[PDB]
Amino acid sequence: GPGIAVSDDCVQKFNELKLGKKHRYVIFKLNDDNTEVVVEKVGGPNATYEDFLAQLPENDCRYAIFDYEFEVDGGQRNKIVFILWAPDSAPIKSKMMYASSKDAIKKKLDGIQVEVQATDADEISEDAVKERAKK
Ligand code: NI
Ligand code: NI
Repeated sequence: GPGIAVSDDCVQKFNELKLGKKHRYVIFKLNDDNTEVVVEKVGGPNATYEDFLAQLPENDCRYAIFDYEFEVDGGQRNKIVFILWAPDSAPIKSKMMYASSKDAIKKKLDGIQVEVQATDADEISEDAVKERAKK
């Protein structure tokens, strides 16, 4: 089938994060008709990882970009982390729709450095993402 559309807002907000460090994170979702990827929520420049986690639905999928900052250790390194949040409680149709569209949204974001697929509270936890991003 045709590739899903990706709103220009997705790229616009991603570049604000990647370039301006204006937003700590961006959460994207498939619109109601599953015809376009759109921005749902953005975090402030200083939002925390726990702030981000509190935005994730327990029973639906999301895409997200998190500008992950590691602990200071000879300077402060960061990693642009792309996350597919696919909780097991999500309906199978949702899980399959977000799987099908993942490439499309990734292809539109210039500068992803790390990719995480998380399905439960442990795989989305900061410790798990940190280790995957350190890596
Ligand atoms: Ni196709
Ligand atoms: Ni903004």
